[PDB]
Amino acid sequence: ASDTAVSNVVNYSTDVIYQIVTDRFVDGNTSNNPTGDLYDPTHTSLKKYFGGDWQGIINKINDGYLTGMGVTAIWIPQPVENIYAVLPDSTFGGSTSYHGYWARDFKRTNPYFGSFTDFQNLINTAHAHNIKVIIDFAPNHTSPASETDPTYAENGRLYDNGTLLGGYTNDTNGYFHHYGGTDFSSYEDGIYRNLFDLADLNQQNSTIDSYLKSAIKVWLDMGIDGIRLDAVKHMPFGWQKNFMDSILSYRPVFTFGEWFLGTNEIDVNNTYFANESGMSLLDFRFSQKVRQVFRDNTDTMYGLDSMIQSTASDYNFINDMVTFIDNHDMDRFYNGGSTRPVEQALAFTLTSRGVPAIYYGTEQYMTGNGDPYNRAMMTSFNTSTTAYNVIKKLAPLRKSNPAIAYGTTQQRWINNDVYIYERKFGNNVALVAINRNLSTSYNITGLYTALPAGTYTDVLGGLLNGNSISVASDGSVTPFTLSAGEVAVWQYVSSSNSPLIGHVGPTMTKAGQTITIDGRGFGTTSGQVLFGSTAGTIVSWDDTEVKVKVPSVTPGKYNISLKTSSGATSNTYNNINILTGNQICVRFVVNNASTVYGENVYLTGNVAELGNWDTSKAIGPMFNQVVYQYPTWYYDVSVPAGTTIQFKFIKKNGNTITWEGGSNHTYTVPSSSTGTVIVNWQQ
Ligand SMILES: OC[C@H]1O[C@H](O[C@H]2[C@H](O)[C@@H](O)[C@@H](O)O[C@@H]2CO)[C@H](O)[C@@H](O)[C@@H]1O
Ligand SMILES: [Ca+2]
Ligand SMILES: [Ca+2]
Ligand SMILES: [Cl-]
Repeated sequence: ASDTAVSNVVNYSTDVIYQIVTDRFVDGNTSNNPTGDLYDPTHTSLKKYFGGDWQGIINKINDGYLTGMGVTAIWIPQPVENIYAVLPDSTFGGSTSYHGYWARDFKRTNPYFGSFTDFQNLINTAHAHNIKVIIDFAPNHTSPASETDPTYAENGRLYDNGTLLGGYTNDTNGYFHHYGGTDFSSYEDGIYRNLFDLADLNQQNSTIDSYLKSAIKVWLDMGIDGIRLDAVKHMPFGWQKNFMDSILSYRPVFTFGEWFLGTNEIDVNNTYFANESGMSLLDFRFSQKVRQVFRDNTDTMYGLDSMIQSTASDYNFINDMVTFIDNHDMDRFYNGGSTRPVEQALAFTLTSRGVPAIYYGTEQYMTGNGDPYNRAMMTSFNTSTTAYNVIKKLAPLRKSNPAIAYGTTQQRWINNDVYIYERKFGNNVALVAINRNLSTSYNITGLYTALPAGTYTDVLGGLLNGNSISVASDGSVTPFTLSAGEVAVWQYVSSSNSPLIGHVGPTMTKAGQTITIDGRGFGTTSGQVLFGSTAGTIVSWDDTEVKVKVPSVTPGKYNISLKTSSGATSNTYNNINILTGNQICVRFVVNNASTVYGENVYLTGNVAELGNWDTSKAIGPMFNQVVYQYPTWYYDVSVPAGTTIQFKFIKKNGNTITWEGGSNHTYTVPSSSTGTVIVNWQQ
């Protein structure tokens, strides 16, 4: 199988995701609809179940609507059993779990979407049509609850395949956090306090950790191809790294977290998470900038290019960034007026780096500002819209042109309104020109490109007013007019390739596990794959994909390279993390650690998971407000099972590091369950 095959579930860079809100798409079976106040057959009361289901999605796969658009993956809401209560709502009458994010049992289906057999039908129908299936999964919480009013909603009650574990009130088992609600003011505040009124799960509780691991395996065994993890800024990094290892050790799939960022928001924790968790991220930096530039007129093409360069610098795995222009929590991209801006934002996303996701109905110019107005019933299946055909023409290029799936991005021409950028992967090239100005054209002189000499036609065939260009041997492009609102795409795909790695997945692995290396020019005869300088054991070898067993190198990060059977060496794909063993989430606690203003406590120790005594990569700054209070500090950390670790705490600020004195602390990590280790600061 090639890199582009539907069965390659650790690489989505050649795919285009269509994000479906199941309840609001197609009602394929009326008999599974809720009855009573849960259900609105008129599709007008925007927080009720409208009846959209998995059979409905199946229908739109079988009848060619999605495939005719070039969709190759779908992302659906959390498939698990949700609460049945209808919550009072002063605007909408009642509020329901139609959206899937209010779980009551992570091991069973939402019967309104379908049974496990319906889910199986969806997976199988999608695969028969070369469509991958991603599920939303929301382990941060169950459902809306009030501790003082257990009659509200279902009091966050959680079941384990029908067996009640407990609820938010009288939580004697400590399955939930009881620290009030978050105000988003700090990382710590957002993790240990409730998101809104949602009953916050205590993943550090061994029963809950084990439960969530078991639950995701139910869905992996149903044949899912990917996971969108909800609210990842609201759970501990350490717990999620531990959770990811459980998934990747069982059957690896592409996983991407939702870490919400606002316009212009900077968050170093978001960077760290993308680089270290073992999962990818929804690209809110990309999305928010695209909205500023094309929708809301608050930045220029210079800002767009600055985002492209900054994200590339910050994120180790830029080809894994899941890009989008809107979603079910944002104002619909189309907002009235010309449809050209949304068409341009689509074209930009579809030809840019990462993994494009398109919110259902974008191709039908659906409008709606704010939740739930942005979640109306799918309006139309008209296949003649300009936007539908923009997607139809551009989506397949991620499969046919490796520059688009894997390539670097270089600015070739820029002003306030014009961005001409180049995607390049070896001798494969795509050149894209966009003029956002709807009234003014620009004269394009001094343009250069890596496209070979010749004349290139617009891949869009003039759909967005594009036209042909001529390129000379020195790369100079003959002057041309970029008309108002124009988008044009020009490309070259080489007939042969030197070995080039475009993707490695998963990025967090360990000895004996298998990783997938995708690209071009590997040849058909087996060669060598190197982890640094150490060879792995080849599982399978093809020109676009090599699978390899991870060798027993010292745990840490490794740069992957490939050598063909004739001895040609590829580029390196950096920062693949090799863990020490299967992971466990351990809460580290240190007492009596006094600090000065601006100084914080960090954890360091003698395994890769603790940075191997590297103080510049010590774990922290640690927390000291919610679970324990200063001068006690704490942090939840993913560490290798059954391993005897040595560790110390350090204090650092902006100049100078203070270590604990005395001998190292030592602790043997549990074999399977979560653990807590508590020590006193040693002078
Ligand atoms: O000619 C090489 C030059 O091309 C581009 O510069 C553009 C510039 O972006 C436009 O704003 C305008 O000034 O025309 C220039 C070409 O004459 C690239 O942006 C630049 O890096 C490159 O050196
Ligand atoms: Ca239905
Ligand atoms: Ca939480
Ligand atoms: Cl940015």
